[PDB]
Amino acid sequence: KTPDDVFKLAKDEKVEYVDVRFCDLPGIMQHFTIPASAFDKSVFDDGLAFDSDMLLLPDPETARIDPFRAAKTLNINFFVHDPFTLEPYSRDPRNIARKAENYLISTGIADTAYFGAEAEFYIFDSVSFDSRANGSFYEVDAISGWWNTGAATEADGSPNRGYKVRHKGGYFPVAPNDQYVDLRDKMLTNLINSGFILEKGHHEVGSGGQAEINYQFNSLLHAADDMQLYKYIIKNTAWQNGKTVTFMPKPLFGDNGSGMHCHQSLWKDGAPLMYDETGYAGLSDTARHYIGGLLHHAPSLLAFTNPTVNSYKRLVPGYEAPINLVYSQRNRSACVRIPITGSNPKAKRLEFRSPDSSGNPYLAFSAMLMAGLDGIKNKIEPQAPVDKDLYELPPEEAASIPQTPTQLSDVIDRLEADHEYLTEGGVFTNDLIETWISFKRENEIEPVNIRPHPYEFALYYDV
Amino acid sequence: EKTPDDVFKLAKDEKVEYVDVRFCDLPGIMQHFTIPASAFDKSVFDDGLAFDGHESDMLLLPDPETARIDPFRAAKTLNINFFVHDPFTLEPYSRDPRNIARKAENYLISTGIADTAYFGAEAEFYIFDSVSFDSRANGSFYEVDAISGWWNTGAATEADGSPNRGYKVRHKGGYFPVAPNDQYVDLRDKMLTNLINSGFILEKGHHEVGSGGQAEINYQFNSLLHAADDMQLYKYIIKNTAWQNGKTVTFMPKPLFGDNGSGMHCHQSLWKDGAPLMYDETGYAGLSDTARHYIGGLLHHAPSLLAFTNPTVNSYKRLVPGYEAPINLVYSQRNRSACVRIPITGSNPKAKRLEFRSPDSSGNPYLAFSAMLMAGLDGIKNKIEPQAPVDKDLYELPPEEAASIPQTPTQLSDVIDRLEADHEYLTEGGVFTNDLIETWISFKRENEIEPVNIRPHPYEFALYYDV
Amino acid sequence: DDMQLYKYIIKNTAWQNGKTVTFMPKPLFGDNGSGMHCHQSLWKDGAPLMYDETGYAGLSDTARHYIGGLLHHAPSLLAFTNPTVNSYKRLVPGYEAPINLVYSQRNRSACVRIPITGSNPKAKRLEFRSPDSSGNPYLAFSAMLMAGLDGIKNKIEPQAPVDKDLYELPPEEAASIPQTPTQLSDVIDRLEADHEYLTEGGVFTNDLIETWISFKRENEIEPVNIRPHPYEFALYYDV
Amino acid sequence: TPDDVFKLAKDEKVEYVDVRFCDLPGIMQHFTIPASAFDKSVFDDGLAFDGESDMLLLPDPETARIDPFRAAKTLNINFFVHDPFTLEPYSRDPRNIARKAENYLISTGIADTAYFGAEAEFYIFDSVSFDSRANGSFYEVDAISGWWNTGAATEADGSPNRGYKVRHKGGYFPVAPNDQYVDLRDKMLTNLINSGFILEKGHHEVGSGGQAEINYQFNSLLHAADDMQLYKYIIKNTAWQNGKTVTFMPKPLFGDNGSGMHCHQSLWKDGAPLMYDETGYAGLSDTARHYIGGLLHHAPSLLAFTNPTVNSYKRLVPGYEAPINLVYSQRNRSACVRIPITGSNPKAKRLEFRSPDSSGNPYLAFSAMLMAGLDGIKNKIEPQAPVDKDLYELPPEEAASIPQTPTQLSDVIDRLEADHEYLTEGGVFTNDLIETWISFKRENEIEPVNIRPHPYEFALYYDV
Ligand SMILES: O=c1nc2c(n3ccnc13)=Cc1c(-c3ccccc3)cccc1-2
Ligand SMILES: O=c1nc2c(n3ccnc13)=Cc1c(-c3ccccc3)cccc1-2
Ligand SMILES: O=c1nc2c(n3ccnc13)=Cc1c(-c3ccccc3)cccc1-2
Ligand SMILES: O=c1nc2c(n3ccnc13)=Cc1c(-c3ccccc3)cccc1-2
Repeated sequence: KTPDDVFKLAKDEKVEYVDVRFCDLPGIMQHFTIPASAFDKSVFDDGLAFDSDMLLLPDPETARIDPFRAAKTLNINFFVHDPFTLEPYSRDPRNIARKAENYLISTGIADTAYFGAEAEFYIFDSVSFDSRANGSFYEVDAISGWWNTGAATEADGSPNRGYKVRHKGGYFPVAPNDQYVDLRDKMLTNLINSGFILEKGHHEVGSGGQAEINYQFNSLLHAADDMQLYKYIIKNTAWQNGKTVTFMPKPLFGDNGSGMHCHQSLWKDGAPLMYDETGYAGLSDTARHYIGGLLHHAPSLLAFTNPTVNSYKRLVPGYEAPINLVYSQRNRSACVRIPITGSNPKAKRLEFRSPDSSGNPYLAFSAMLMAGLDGIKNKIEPQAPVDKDLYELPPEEAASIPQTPTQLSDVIDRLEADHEYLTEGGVFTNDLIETWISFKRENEIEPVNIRPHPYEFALYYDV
Repeated sequence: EKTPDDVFKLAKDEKVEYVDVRFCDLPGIMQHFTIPASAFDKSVFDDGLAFDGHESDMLLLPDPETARIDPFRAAKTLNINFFVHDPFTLEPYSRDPRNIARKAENYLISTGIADTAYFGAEAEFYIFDSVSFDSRANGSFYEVDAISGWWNTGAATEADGSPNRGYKVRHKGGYFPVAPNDQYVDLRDKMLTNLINSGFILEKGHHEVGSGGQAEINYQFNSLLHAADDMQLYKYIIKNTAWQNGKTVTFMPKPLFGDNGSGMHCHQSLWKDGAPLMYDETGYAGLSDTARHYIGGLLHHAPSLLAFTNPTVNSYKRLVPGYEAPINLVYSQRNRSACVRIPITGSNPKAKRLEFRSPDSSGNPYLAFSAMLMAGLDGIKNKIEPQAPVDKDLYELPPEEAASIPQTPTQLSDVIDRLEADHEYLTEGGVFTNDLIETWISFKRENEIEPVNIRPHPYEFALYYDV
Repeated sequence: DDMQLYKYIIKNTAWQNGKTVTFMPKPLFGDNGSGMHCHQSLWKDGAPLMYDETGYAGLSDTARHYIGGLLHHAPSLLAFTNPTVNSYKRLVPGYEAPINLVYSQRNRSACVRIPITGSNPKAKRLEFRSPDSSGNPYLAFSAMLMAGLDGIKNKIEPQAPVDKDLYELPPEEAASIPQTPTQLSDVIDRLEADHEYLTEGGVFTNDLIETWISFKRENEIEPVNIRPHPYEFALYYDV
Repeated sequence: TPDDVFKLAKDEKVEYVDVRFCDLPGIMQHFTIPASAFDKSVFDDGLAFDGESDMLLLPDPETARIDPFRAAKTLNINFFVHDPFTLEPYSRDPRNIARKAENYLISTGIADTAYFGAEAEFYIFDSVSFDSRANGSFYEVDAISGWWNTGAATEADGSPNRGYKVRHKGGYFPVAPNDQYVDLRDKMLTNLINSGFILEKGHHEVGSGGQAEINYQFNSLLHAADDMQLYKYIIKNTAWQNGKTVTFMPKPLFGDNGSGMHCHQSLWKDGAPLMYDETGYAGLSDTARHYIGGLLHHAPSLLAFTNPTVNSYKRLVPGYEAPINLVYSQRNRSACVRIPITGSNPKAKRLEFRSPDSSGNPYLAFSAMLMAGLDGIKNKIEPQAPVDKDLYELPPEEAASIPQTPTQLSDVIDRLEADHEYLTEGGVFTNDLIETWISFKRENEIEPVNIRPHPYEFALYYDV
């Protein structure tokens, strides 16, 4: 969306520093700042050096004004390139994504992939945690937390006023029960100001400590950029107002997980490919195959989709979790749900409900698109839909319903075995997958695995 | 009433940035989500909004009447109450309290007895500074406190370190003393302002009254459904006025032991082709043939009716045999211990109504109001005659001459059984479904009656540890 | 007398070693209750009256009728047996507590369970499992025996014994088993209704029983009822 | 002999007798009866109780011990659970399972006695506290001697920090004052010798910082298991009585030693050892070889009984080289099975299974091991080549062919759920018992730990 446009923004707004941003492999953004003067034409054509060593080239589409910086700052995202060969670095997620958009163009099946994500998050007043030789602990807190019901007085001394208990009847009570109304307002304002579009099905929902704002869809790469931006604005708006946000799958035990339902659809020559009045749920064979690709590769898809150890405290056989490998229109417990849109072809999409916000959105959306394209290119048929509720059906008839693996170590094992569908088009390279597998095993899987669980003592000190 | 167009005017004049989509849960706690102002166009009134809570997905349709500017949100927010429909069939959801009241108001018309049922409810509440409580395996506790609480006469300093300045104790004489005994004057006025600015009408028999921690403000009547809408708004505004002044409110039936209960009195009337039915000098008190038959209906149905008018386990710490609590099934002109009570309307035709004295605010105003009107109508159908009025005292009149004055049931688990055993007048017209009531019977049993029943009371320790 | 003694000795041994004991039927929520399992037999001329091999579970025709008397008068018998408000926090439908008005040799869930004693005529007895130590052992034993006798005199035949599992037996097939009342106020109302098996022979007097009722109502039932439960705040402060 | 015990009860002026018996996962249960009530009729008729409904309890005279901790003079005896009507050993009493194993061992004519000796490590702390709430979870153990306390200004009781704490380079078993628990361990050893444990040549009290171990003489399978139970009871209580608190949990300390139970085994017939053969390896007959063959073959499921806790697998990890390598050796501490150097003496010859931990039920652990051992003989299962070189330092493609034990309790439970015939042979283990054990572990241990966030997850992921 034109270098010259970004230069207009720089002037109208009177920008004085530019925040160069880029994405580390496990998916936390990185930044440094240059003065506005040092940002010009030559930045877009040549790039910027930085440190091993990297050449950074900017994406004109991702330019945003920073609501939080005291100086007037414009943030832009960049693709990492190798300074010698000038060629897109292999393990830059923004590139893994860009190659995925381009692969989709070469197949000639469709030209654009539209992603839309619904990312939930927790708001807390404080968190502390710590692992030692002889002990370990964590504790999150918040004023409105139902476990603070018999509190003498609050954190800051002020009297305990009640209105905390997660009650019965609904999930989204009005104030004073809704104790973070004004915070979510600020967030939504900051999102609307930072150019997020909010139309029909888009809203701010708030269930006590947990909240969700959804915005309009976007093209795969830019959907992911939006997703990193959303997180950034949500986190910092809480930060700037004395709170602390976490997107982690399962911070509260015996309460709700924080999911990310991803809506995907394919378009070509300016028309939707997912609609067909005649087929089930109004789904065309292209869509049905795509779903079949997702359900076939789910076991290895979850490696990027739900890539933390914490992820599998949410995806656990119990809560009616999106772990059942079928598609549906009803079932919440099914992996792929289809949103009831109607006779409108433009809205017809499919919602993959397993993912969580803990992943790298660039690799996640890509991994999904790759799995779906595999479904299309191999005409895979998904096992028939399941519309009547799953909790009420014979134990044997419902034993034909396969499950997602329930551990990080497993999905990582599975990614290791079958990852062929990801190597297509030079998107995920066999190198990068080795790295993703090693990275998780060495830095997550096993360092968690060697540390005794607090609850283990409950069970076993007495033995 | 006001059309959709006025709502897009209000929003625009006020410079609303967000619109609050409110709908009611089954027990009667408002639910909401927020959408930007720009996303609130005319298609909202025609096509509706989607969201998801057997049911899964749901279509929500706005009520142009209930649009109000939130005084409390920092962002400029307009609130509108919605009806729940079937996304596919456009059919009202049989379990949506506002729908239920809608059905009630239509049914009334489908009988031709009248066209409009009016309600207006004086609802009482408590203001506290603090509340804490908690249930564990090896014990329980609760404690409300407030600065003006009489149990705090001996305090050395107040909570904020400030000296104790007296003027607390509940006295003998009257219930509504002036400052400084009335410590909650500025807060109550603030509440009043907020209700006035949020559009409530205060006129004749309408007042703000302050009895210690307990307080009450009564506002103008409204048609059954919109009366209940008003009822919600009223709680919201009190609650949130308190909250933003660092206090805490509660509408529960009995927060304090050995002290007053919080009670919601519902005045009913009926109207047709612009005129009131209830009036007629030639009969008792001013009551017409229909008015009396109505009253009969309330009285014959009370044991099941209470299941909606007096829902909570806490509802029956107010309604106790002794306190002169409205448990007696007769109508009256003088008795505060009587279920129905005809107010001194000074025989002008329009003001003739009847006040039900039993229900508390701890309910679902939609269902309550609806089920009340349902009882009153069945009473009109079978021309049901209510036992003779009682104008002489109940506290003092021969013990075996007034023995056959019947009593409402005094437990929750009791009244629910009456409901599970007789619910026809409610299902008449499909106003209440049988499916709805079955769940509300089950609610209630699982979620209220049973978990209370299985927890030891602290006082059981006073009684029994030593045994 | 032994029972009062036991209690006293238990309480005081603890008290003397810096602790504190309680026989209240349910002191901990979501944990076990303290019950009193009562074994009964009748004897004549130094020889037991309860044994018979050709009858069910080794019972005599005396023993069976006796049982019928307990189960028919249980709704009233509990007013002495389980005479406190706190008793019904133990005898609530849920924990599968001994509430089902049937007799067994298997069930932990029935009021009367016959102790497996095999072929010894002396050792055959009946264990009435509902009572708690919160009552008066004098009045409680008394009323058990009194109800047991009205069963022999009138020859009450108790419905079929159930060895089969009370936790899993078809929802409408076992919907034909009477429960005890689940509230003190109930068993009191039901003692006021029928208490004839008690005043037979002038053992319990109509007066005594009338005091007991007024004692339980005005000193226990009513003062608990008018006092708000902490869990009510958990339920309703928000309304 | 029954009569020994009555004279024991008499001589020691015993006033109470402790009726003991083993629950399913492995903690002993008890009720006390007066000494007056304990007579000839106990050993003949039995004793009645309930846990299913009513059960009969029959005493094992061998297990009779004076209780050194109870102030009232008390005698502890273990019992076997029987059905009151049929007089049938109960299908589920671990002590019966051990008994029944010992008999099946005779029924095959393979050997008549199965000898088990156990070296069970333990930890001594001054305090433990923990809990798991909705918004939080924690644990902490502490010991004044602990190397994390080097910088403490004062101790718990206020007296000054005197040093001599930190795990130091070169030595695992230092002398005092580094050995801060010398007088406690002594009391422990005294209490065992007093309680009828036998200590001889290879038997010794060792003490590694806060971890400690005391071996005692072998016994026949059932009694070995009884001893193990007893050994735990005395260790635990000896500390308890001295204001300390002990744990047999496999892995209480992150970044430190795990506690293991090494299980020495051998078989005998007609009073002749079956394990020796001067024709190698390590002087091992084919009986001994096939036994090992079975151990190593069934190890993937055997661990659901030898290492049956979620904690067990924080010790058994591909880390410090914990005994997870499916080979037998003479050198590697990282081998599952190892043969102790006995040299020429044919009676000392045995095989040491090194994976097990004391978080177990020894009756089941020991039975499961022997059952696996016999299937090894009956099927002449041949175990893969004995590794005598280093496991941590060898060509990666020649060490890739070395199989590993499963790394997680969830797995071994499943592996047990797949093949477990070798256990059900002769009716030692019933399919009924094994099933309960699976449901038990899955629903009570595997599933509850799983759904509870780990504190280090907040370290990794709060910032995601
Ligand atoms: O006009 C459009 N309308 C829609 C759209 N789209 C992509 C390109 N042009 C359009 C995409 C779209 C979705 C959608 C599709 C996939 C993922 C998320 C949202 C839902 C409702 C309506 C639309
Ligand atoms: O002019 C009126 N004046 C009154 C009225 N009403 C309904 C329609 N028009 C009127 C209704 C009304 C009540 C009333 C009726 C029912 C419930 C509560 C108040 C009391 C006093 C005065 C009025
Ligand atoms: O030898 C006797 N053995 C018993 C007995 N009894 C009464 C008079 N003589 C005897 C009474 C008795 C009971 C028993 C009977 C009723 C209530 C409680 C215990 C239980 C077991 C054994 C006996
Ligand atoms: O004389 C013996 N010497 C020994 C023995 N044993 C059992 C029966 N008789 C003997 C068993 C034994 C072991 C041994 C065997 C298995 C497990 C632990 C120790 C070690 C050294 C010496 C012996």
